Amino acid sequence: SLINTKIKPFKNQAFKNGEFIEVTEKDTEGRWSVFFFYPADFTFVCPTELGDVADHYEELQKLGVDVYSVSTDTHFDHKAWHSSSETIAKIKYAMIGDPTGALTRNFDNMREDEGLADRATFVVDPQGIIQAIEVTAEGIGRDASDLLRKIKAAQYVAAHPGEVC
Amino acid sequence: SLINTKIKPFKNQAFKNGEFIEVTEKDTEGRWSVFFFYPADFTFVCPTELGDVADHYEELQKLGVDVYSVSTDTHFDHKAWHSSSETIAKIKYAMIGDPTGALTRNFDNMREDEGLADRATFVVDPQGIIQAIEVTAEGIGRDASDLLRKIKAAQYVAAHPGEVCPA
Amino acid sequence: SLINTKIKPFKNQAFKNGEFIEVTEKDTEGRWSVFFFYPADFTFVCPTELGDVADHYEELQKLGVDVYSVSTDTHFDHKAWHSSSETIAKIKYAMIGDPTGALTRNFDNMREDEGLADRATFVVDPQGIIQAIEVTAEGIGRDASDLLRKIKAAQYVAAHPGE
Amino acid sequence: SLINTKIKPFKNQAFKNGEFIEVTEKDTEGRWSVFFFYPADFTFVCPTELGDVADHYEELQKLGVDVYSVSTDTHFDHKAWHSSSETIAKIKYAMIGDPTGALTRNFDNMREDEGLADRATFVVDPQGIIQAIEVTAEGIGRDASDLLRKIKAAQYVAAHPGEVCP
Amino acid sequence: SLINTKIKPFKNQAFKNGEFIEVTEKDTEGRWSVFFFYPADFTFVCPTELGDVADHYEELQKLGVDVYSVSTDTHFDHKAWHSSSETIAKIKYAMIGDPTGALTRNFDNMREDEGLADRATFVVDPQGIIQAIEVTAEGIGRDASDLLRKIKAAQYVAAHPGEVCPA
Amino acid sequence: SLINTKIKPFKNQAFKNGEFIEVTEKDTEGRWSVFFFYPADFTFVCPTELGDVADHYEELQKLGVDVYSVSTDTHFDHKAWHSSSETIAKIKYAMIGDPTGALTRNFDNMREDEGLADRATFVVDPQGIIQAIEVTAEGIGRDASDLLRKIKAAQYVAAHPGEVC
Amino acid sequence: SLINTKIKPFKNQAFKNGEFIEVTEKDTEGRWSVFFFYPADFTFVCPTELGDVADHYEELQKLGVDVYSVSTDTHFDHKAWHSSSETIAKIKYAMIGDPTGALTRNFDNMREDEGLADRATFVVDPQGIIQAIEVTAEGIGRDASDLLRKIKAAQYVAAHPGEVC
Amino acid sequence: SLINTKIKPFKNQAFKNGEFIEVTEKDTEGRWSVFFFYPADFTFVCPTELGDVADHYEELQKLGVDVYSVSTDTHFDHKAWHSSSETIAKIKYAMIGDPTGALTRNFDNMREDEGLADRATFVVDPQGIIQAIEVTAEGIGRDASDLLRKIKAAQYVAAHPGEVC
Amino acid sequence: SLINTKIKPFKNQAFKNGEFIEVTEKDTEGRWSVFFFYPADFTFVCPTELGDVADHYEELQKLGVDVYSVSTDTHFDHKAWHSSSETIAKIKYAMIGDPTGALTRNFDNMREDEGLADRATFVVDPQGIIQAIEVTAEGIGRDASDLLRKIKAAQYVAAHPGEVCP
Amino acid sequence: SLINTKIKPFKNQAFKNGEFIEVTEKDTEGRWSVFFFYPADFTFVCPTELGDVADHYEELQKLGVDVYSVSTDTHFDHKAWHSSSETIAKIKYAMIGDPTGALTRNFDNMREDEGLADRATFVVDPQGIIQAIEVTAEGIGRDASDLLRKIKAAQYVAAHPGE
Repeated sequence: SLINTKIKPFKNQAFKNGEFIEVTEKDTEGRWSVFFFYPADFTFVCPTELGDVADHYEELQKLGVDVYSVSTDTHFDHKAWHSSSETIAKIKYAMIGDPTGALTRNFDNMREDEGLADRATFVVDPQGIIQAIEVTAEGIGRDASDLLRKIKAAQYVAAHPGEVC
Repeated sequence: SLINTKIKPFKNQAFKNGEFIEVTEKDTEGRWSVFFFYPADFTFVCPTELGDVADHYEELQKLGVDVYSVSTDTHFDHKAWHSSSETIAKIKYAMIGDPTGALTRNFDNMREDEGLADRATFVVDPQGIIQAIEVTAEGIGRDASDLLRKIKAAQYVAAHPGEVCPA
Repeated sequence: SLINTKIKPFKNQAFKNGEFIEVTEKDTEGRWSVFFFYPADFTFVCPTELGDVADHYEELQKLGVDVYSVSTDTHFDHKAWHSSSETIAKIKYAMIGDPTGALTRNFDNMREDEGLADRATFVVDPQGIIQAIEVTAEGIGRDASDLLRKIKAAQYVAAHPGE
Repeated sequence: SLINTKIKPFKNQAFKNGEFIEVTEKDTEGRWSVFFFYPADFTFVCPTELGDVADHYEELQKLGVDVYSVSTDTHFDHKAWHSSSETIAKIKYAMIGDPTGALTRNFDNMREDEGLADRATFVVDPQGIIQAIEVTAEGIGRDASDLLRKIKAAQYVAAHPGEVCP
Repeated sequence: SLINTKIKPFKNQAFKNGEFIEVTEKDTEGRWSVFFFYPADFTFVCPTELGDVADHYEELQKLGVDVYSVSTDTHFDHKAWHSSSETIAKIKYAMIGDPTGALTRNFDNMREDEGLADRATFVVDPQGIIQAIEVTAEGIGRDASDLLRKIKAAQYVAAHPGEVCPA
Repeated sequence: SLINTKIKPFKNQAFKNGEFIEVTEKDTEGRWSVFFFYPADFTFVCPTELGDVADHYEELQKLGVDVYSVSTDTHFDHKAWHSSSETIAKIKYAMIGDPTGALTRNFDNMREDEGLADRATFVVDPQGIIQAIEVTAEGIGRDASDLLRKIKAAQYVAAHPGEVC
Repeated sequence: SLINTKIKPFKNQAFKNGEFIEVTEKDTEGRWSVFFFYPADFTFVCPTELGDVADHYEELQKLGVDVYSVSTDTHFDHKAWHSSSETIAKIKYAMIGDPTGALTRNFDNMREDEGLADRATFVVDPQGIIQAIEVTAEGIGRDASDLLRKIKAAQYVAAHPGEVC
Repeated sequence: SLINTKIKPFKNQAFKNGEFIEVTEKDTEGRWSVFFFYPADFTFVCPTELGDVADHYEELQKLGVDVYSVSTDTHFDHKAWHSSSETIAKIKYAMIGDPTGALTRNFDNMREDEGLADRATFVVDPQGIIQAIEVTAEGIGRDASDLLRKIKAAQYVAAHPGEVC
Repeated sequence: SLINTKIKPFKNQAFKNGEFIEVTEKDTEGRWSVFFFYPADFTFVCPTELGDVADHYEELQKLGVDVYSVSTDTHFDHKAWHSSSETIAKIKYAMIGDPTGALTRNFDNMREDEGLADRATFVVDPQGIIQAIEVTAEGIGRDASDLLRKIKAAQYVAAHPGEVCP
Repeated sequence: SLINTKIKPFKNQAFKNGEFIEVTEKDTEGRWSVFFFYPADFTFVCPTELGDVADHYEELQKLGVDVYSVSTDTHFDHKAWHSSSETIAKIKYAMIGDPTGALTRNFDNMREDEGLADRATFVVDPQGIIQAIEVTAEGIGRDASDLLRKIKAAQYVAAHPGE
């Protein structure tokens, strides 16, 4: 598994609050990060998962947790989806475009016969170590609350090593 | 990741309710399965992840879901752990022993430098397809409630394809 | 080089006049085909290259020529772009999505460090033979009228060998 | 593709306005270049494609654009063809001979079964980068006027980068 | 075989008299060692091979010989076994846990299709040299007396080279 | 290890009671066998180990156990050692000559830098499976009695599978 | 050396006084053939090597010998040269064009650096065997006469096998 | 073709009228050299190819040209033949023996099947460049005269670089 | 070694009593053979080694033993040497020429730096098996009489297998 | 082939006139050496080849020539054979044991399917160059007198180059 391994370098374009920015692993150093992968923009299914996370963004930003959603679509596709869907409109975190598939492959999360990323979520600590991984098939939603619980538990463990039980 | 792939064949010994049985993939066919991996028997750590799943074992069974916990310890170690801890005593589902690590590796869940499996839960459908994967570092904890919600969502989706919110 | 070579097999989803369909090389057998690749949907560059081919579409259908535009975006992105841009809404031909990049790599037309296809147009005959190729860097536009000319000429040649 | 790649070093003999010269990639550096390949000298083929580029040469020169025609024939063959054909005689640009096939292969444009180059045109910028490619089958025809439009467009873009759509 | 080669470096956790310690090759330097490998803790089999060695542990210690039993179970499993069986309770020497199987493999003693070590005893001298090797199938049994005789012969031979019967 | 593995084919010349015979794995099928390796004939150390075994030969033959001693010396060397040493003279079992080293390598028992076999003893059952292995450095003798005990225990286990304890 | 080996198959377009034809190894089968290679058409070098062969063409055709000139130029280039040079217009044999260079390479006669064949002459018997080779650097000429003497003697040995001395 | 390439280094024993010498590429440096190859000594074939070269030897030595005959026989074989054949005794140039076949192979002139060189003649300028090659099958002869004409013309181009037409 | 190995197929031209013949491994089958290699024909070297084998040829023939001398020289060179030397002229056995070096290499006896075979003698039995080998440096000398003793011994052993020591 | 090649380095134990010694190539440097290989100790074949070399031993020592017999048996087997056979007891030169077969393989003289060396003799000069080789199948004996002759001749040649 990738559990307990260090994320790999990357450099991608992203759409964040009306602006196009460049994101690299440098931007994640010293921070808690959530890499939220999904297959494709503009599909016919409502983006509730991406919306759930947007609903907890403020609380996540309070926890010092940056959020990066990722699909193999471009940041141009992301900008357009943001201004055409009420749910995606709520998104304030960075929406990374990964058309080369490199970020997705770094996380071993590519459906090679589709060129689309699987529904996986990765929690990465300040040293770049993956502490939690969640992957689900279509239809099985990822609960943003449970994600919050894990990130809080992970942050605790980092501050209280040796959770005596 | 292994999401959406078919589980690989396996043959392991296990301890289930005072008995030693053999478990293979044939045992999972036609059924929903949860494979619950943990690092080591007799560990000072809160056997909290194993007990909570034992608690919801009633519901799971109502839903036609079989449960298998797995560690690189042997079934003999499982039997002994079962009759030495009250928390582990509640377990009525099979406790698989994976000393060769083949089951753990089939699910790409081995901590190679420790010879112990990582804390991971897998949901497998009746056709052997992995529908949900969860892996966490020590101390983070897997919520058996969120698991139940996922299983029911997986079952719902298998019965009613295409009934998700329209954009 | 690809000139005078046969196109490779492919299977991709596309958006065509309101519907999602599957397109494969078998759909080109016995027909004249134009594969029009471009970089990305929704960019700030003038959608003029795609819209102009659309203007000449009815005429191309009259000559028995099918048109397929291709980008590494999905057919979902294409549908969205088609209903949000007026120039793209004019498109009645198939907009192929190539997220795996296989169709693009078949025509050796991928910018590997971007994951986007280069601006290239290919003219393919009924036997699957590429008779014309045009590739341009960004900012240099492809002329639909010149494409039309080359297509009519390709057809003449086919019907009147040597001259 | 070769699109957006830098041309490769080369050294060939060429016929240009009565004299024999030697062309290398050094001559193209810092200039806009058009490499116009064709199959063979002395062919029934309506030399209309080469003669038409000649018709735009004066304007091309005025824009800083050199032109080189290339065939796998020798520069000797080019001299001869240039004196026996009225269309070819209108040519004032260099006529490169590529009998080793090297130049043609650098541009991946050899018909390996015939030993002749395919009908292709390449626009190369001052830094050696290919900005436009065009290849056509026998009898289809390249439009010198469209070539001109492409060149102006490329020159325009080199000067005004990131020209968004108004 | 490994006869006459130097043991390889290793780092394992162990259980020794109610404590968890770390054992490495540095621990064996300058000492005589017996590495006693067995297949699995909590096994119904006569813990007879492990108890007899515990009995002669007194003499061995008189001779400056350290003892280490090893199985692919963890130290946690060893602790539990130690406080659940009277026979295993007699053990006062280190019980090494080898879940990664690296120690077992260093001594080329792994049953690969079981993930369990074979019944093997190794005698290692102060310089790390393997002087005696014994491996037996299940049911055959290793005699701790013959072991003692070998160790004393190995010690005698190290102190008095060349004093063997003349032909 | 070689424990629980099947012996490999071999074909060697041997010296047995005044005669030269050929031994192959065929001769071991259906029988219990002991392969007793030693480094070299005619050395200056008394062959007590080979003699101990000769002392128990009769009892071993009663148990249906064939004995084959082995060194990389020839059967010619063996014949000569037999008629020149009182201890080796007592030997009635076959003394295999292995100058090619093939039998010794089959049992992974060659000291490659010496061309001599190590002091190893292998107990093989009727199906050709190795059930016991004993290897010792020079000076540490192999006790023929303990060998008898193991062979008897191994023969028991074969007749009473599942030694309930 | 290719001396005494059999020519390799080939198919080339050629110009034979007025029209375009295709020459193959078949055209040579059961016939004496002379392959005359030269570097390039329309060259400032006096075609004395090509025209001098033409002169002996009548005598050659009588002996049952065909002539093929060969250069890496095309047959189109050949027709043009045959109409702009008196020396060349004298040619009645086939002028083979070899732009792929396969014919030249079949005879290992290519100046890989220039993509032009060297000045070489070959004599091939009816069975396709090369009986005489001649190569010269630009300047040293190839004797028309000598070529004839060679062919004559070559043909003698043809009917009268080795005439010992 | 080896035409226009530089000869390769070589060291061979040779017989030059009466004595044994060693020839090297050095002996050729700054000198016009002619390498005359033939299949074998003491052959039933009339040495008209070797003796006829001898005749023009005086004229050749005048032009500053050396002659080396070459066969895969040894120099010992050469001395013997030079004393049992009038035609051969006429030879005053060096008769190189090439039993290893390196000299012949340097000139790609070996009949690998017979281990004998082919009937070939080479002209090498002072800079070591081969200017003329000639190979013939047994029967077709090599013209002494022609060889001379070649050398003469070859030397003209030497001082008077390319004399355009 | 080559000792106890079967000779390899071969085909060479040889000079034998005035005529040119062709020898192949077929001729050695069912016979006892001696392959006597030497460096070169016409050498100052005292032809004493070859002449001495000649001296025993009559007896060798009487025992069913053919002899073949081999050098990398041609069979032509052998004819000549045979007529100009009184020692060589005493030879009635085949003189094989091995200019390709093949035969010599089959017996792994080529001095690769000289293109000449080393001074070696091989005794080959009716089944093609090499029973005796002898190689010596220049100037050491092979004894034809010892060769004879070896051959008789080999013939004796082929007839009386396993001749223990009385 | 090995003729005119230099012997390879080796290190082996031997029995020599009552003692066990170590022999290496360094012991041959600057001396004339005879390596006499044979199959096996204690066989039923007549020990005549070894005993005859022994008869010529004093003379060989007089010429500055060392003799080493070699078999794949150990030096222990050699000692035993030397004290049990009268023909072998005559041996005063070194009897090398080659159980690893390395010395034998150096001289490419091993019968791989038997693990015994072939009957071969090599004459080595002070510079380690093999000047003479003789190999024979079983039953065909090697003559010590002829060996002596070749050795004296090898020496002449060394002292009088060309003649």
